[PDB]
Amino acid sequence: DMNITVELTFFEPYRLVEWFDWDARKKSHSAMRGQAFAQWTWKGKGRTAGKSFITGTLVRSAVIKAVEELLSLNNGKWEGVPCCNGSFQTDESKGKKPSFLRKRHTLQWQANNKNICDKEEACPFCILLGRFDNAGKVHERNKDYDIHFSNFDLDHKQEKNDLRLVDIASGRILNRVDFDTGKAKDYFRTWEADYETYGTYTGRITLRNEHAKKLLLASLGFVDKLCGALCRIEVIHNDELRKQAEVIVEAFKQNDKLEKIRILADAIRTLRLHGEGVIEKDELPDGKEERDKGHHLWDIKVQGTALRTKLKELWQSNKDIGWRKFTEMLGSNLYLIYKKETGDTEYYSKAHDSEGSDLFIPVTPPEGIETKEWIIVGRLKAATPFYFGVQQPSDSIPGKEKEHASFNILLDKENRYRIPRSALRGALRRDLRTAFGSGCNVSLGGQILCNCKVCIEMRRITLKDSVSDFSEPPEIRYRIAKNPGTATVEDGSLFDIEVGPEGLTFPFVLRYRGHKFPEQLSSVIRYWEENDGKNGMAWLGGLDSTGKGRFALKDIKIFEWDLNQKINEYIKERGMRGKEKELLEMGESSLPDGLIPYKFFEERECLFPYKENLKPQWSEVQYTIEVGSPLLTADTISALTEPGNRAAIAYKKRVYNDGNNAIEPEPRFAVKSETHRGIFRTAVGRRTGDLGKEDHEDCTCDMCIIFGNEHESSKIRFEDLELINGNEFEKLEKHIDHVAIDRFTGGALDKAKFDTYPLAGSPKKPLKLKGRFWIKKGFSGDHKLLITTALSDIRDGLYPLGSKGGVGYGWVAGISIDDNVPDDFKEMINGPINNDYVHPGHQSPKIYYPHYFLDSGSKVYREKDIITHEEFTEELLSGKINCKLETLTPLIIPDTSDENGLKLQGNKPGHKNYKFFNINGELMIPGSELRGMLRTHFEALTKSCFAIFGEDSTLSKTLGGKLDKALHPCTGLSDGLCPGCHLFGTTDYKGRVKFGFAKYENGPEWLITRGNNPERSLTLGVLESPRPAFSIPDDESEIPGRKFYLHHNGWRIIRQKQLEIRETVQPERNVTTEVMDKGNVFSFDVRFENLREWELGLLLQSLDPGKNIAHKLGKGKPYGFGSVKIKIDSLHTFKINSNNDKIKRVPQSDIREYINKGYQKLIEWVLPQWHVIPHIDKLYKLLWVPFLLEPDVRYPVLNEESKGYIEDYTYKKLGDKDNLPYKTRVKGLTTPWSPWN
RNA sequence: GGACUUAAUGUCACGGUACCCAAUUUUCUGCCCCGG
RNA sequence: AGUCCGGGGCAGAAAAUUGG
Ligand SMILES: [Zn+2]
Ligand SMILES: [Zn+2]
Ligand SMILES: [Zn+2]
Ligand SMILES: [Zn+2]
Repeated sequence: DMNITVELTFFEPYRLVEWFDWDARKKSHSAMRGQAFAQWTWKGKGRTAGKSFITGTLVRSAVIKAVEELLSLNNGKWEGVPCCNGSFQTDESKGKKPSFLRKRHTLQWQANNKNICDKEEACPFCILLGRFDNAGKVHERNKDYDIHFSNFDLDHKQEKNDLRLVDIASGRILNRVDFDTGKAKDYFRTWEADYETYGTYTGRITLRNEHAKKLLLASLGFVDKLCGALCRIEVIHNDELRKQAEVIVEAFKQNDKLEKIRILADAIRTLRLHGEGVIEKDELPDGKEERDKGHHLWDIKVQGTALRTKLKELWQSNKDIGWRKFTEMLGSNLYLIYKKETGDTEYYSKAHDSEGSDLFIPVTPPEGIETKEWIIVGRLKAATPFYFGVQQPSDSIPGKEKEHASFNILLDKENRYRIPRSALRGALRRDLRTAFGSGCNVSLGGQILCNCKVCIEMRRITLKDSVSDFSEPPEIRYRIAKNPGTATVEDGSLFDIEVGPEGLTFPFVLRYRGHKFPEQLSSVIRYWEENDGKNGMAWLGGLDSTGKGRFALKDIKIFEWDLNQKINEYIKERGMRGKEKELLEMGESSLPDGLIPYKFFEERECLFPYKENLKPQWSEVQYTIEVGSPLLTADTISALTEPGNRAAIAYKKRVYNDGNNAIEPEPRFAVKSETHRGIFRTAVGRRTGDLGKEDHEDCTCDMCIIFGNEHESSKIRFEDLELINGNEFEKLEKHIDHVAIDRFTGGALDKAKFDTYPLAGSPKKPLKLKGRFWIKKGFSGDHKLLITTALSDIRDGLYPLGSKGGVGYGWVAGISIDDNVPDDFKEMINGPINNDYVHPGHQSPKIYYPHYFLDSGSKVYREKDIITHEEFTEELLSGKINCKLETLTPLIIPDTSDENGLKLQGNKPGHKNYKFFNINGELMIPGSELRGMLRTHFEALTKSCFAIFGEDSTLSKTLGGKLDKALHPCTGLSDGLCPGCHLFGTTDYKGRVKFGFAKYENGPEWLITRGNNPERSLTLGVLESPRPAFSIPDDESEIPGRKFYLHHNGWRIIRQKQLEIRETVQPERNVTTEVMDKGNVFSFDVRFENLREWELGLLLQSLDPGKNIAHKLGKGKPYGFGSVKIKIDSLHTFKINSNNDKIKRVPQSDIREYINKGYQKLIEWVLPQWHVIPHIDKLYKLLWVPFLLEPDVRYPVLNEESKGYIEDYTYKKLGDKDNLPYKTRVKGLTTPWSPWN
């Protein structure tokens, strides 16, 4: 008669499955999969929006479980009303079994038989079961049930609008992972809903009988499991943005930037990290300061207006959907615009086909025992960034079946990071399995309960979903798949990961309902705890091998309730299900009645199972690296934002303050753990020689076990490499510019200036890089010594951290070990040569021209069979070459980052004030300078090709067509490759030789130039861009060759006529800087790996040409500035085999049996005689230094200079076709020291 | 409240981490000669 | 035939943004 209506208060994302029909359930095994979940209904025939509900039989079963447990904990004394065990058996005559069996450990008593119960004085348990009711199972046909559990429809939130399924349910994927491997054994769909809006259900229950109210109310207040989540029970633009993306893609298409229709989309999606003002306040980075072209991508005129203003207008017209939801949507639209033109297994196992035993299994607790419960709550901090997976992007489509980018992180409808309950439960399962030492892998579909070692405690433990107290867009980490064959990027190798920020805190609960608190839980809770040394090791989440998902549970507080005497207080309070947020900050003085904290908790070093199989599983050892060279991490995509106009910037992490909200304003510069892993993997592969094989799917070599494979999870996992020595520089970030000098004109290419922007760092003050790497307790002695050798290879600087190693960036120079108990791995870790070759150089030993051309004909040889960049080869040499860079003439190397370094701009506005290159206040030399000069020298010596050529040019058109089809630059790696690029390295192939940064640390610091008018500096004559029109004027003449300058003491003229060139003419249109003195001792290194024997000698004596020959460096090369010669200190060589652990150097007997092989090989294309070769003689003639006589070399003037031209030999008489025809002009620029007079 | 949507003497889906391999990267001197 | 002429033109193109 009297009716009860109750509400369902959900405090965790529940589940719901399409109901279909009972007869149609067996058709869809997902139906029996979701019989314990909620249900969904469809109104129309077009699968339109409907309504959701939970079956009344489900809440009936929940009530039955609640009464069974409550009566079992009460020992059958429910306020003096005994209850019988009850009947759970069917098939009395012909079956008629209920739609759901039990297959559960039913709890009963010893006897529990006060009297025989019939349908006259039935027990309250009988009434709740309704065994003696007046209704059957076939159909209702009336309200004849003693107790009725009707539908539980929605709350008031379900207005008559017929809410869409998308607004209430979201598609999701649930996984399962085996122990020994790490691959997803099986995945299946799920429809995890939300508890924010549609988190309440209302249902009506009827109880015709009277002697059942107290137990029913106690059960209703005791149930804590409903649809798969906690519950509290009480009694009561896609079209306009699509068109815009199409328009902008078409505009970029006619803008010839067909390939560039993706890099702007990447940066636009990156804009969600930044605020509205990143595109609204003023603009994206402006770009070139004075080129009158703007930024190479953002200041581009699209549909008339600039791209930095067209998108601003778009934002102004689309402010409705906010910043994040507009930026992400526009990025997805751009991805779709580009992509419009450019198997796994499931396992549900919910069926009765296995068997039909369904045997009753009584389980009676022992008499006199005390059963308690424990709630473990705290904060789950993440000391490392965390990534959580999700189904394919934009493929969720809830309610239907059969952005688009990256591996999206899991976010709720609130659009913030969240740890799914299932992931935390699985991590706990794995950790408890490790603590036990043995168990059974989870196999679904089992009709009988799995009596595993760890499965027993799973029935008695529960935990809830966790959501961030933080809502910001996540950064997008970049990963590449570099081929070990060529150490570069191949097709289909880049992808994106949307990791979160480190330091974020999460709520975390662990409620255990068992007889006694197990020691394994008490050990794993300290294993996760962040103690003084443990620091937490909860590897919860995804990409655990890479280094993401190492949570450290913190601030653990213990509470326990009573189920034997204080059950009714638990019934009243319901265990604070959903109130754990207040429980986090609820102090010791505000505890409710009972619920004393569990005071039997022990310390970390007190439990046996912790020290047996919990902590030994991981042995973290932290090592600090110092680097004496600038470091660059290639964050180019993020460089298309923030002021600076720089095409290459370092990668910066993002951390969250502990105890303080929001991100610190200063980002943490760091090296990605992904590169930390890649360098180690490449090193171990090259030492083992197993890189470059077919695959590692079924392989079991030295690589698959240590670093994982397609099947098994990696047994080594790393962490982010962060820089700790940050606040000790005040100039931590240093700008360095790079150019690609044309080999035909001696100047910059048409469009090749690739400016960079790396960190700072000096050999006397290095960047302290700190990190850690984890080892599991299964590596044998050989593998441990192998990993120590892996560290030792970094100790010798073989592998450069960061990018652009071939210049000298990020050269490690030693690793130190901390005192975090690393003792497991701590224990395991003559005269310089000088060539005597002398060149005569008797072209004019007793008027010249500064730059000469080197014609070498059309004879070109290229090596089709490229030498792979795989594991080190024993016979091919590899090592370092220490050298002394000796300065003869003043050396002029400007730090072009600061155009006002000399602070002379105030006296002369608009005058460039360059400063000498220096890193962290110490004298340095750009590695790229030596790289380029030595590459030019080697290529000209080998006369192979033109490394950099200025194609598509007009000279007095088609300058690239005049050059014959044999000297073209290094094309793809199929038709051939330049021998000069075979060693130095062309595109899509890493060069084996990595140049270094020189550290002088000796000699006079400055060229004082006593008596000079300029103060603590000097001036220099303004230089003009080359005009190759006069170089190759005649159409009949084909092309000149390489451009080489001459060596002379021409700096004396500049140092003498300084006032006549800096004050008389060009008051502002001039460049000035500081130069070096003579006799400056230097030291720089030239590393290499896997070099052929015959190329090593060429490299060595092209480094040191010999006596009376020096290399040209710095500006003012036509003016004679910067004549320097480098002499080898000692050529080293290391042995791959561990037998020869110590490194060796070649004998100092003039480096015997090395250069002669290359000298002999050159004739195909005892002391060496390089003047017996037509082109080497000319090459060495141009580099001859006739000052260690004094020839004078200078540019002539057209008609009359401002101060000079003492007199003939001007640009008219020489330029006239009669007095000096152009036919002999090329001859005069090719023959060294021609007699122009 | 009937009506979309359940049977009732019996659901461990707290019976399952979208978990796994793939180094944002190699290559490039901040260089300098005459032409409407 | 009739005097001035320049001292800044490059300031990144080119290679991958999907495969088991
Ligand atoms: Zn009874
Ligand atoms: Zn088990
Ligand atoms: Zn293998
Ligand atoms: Zn080449």
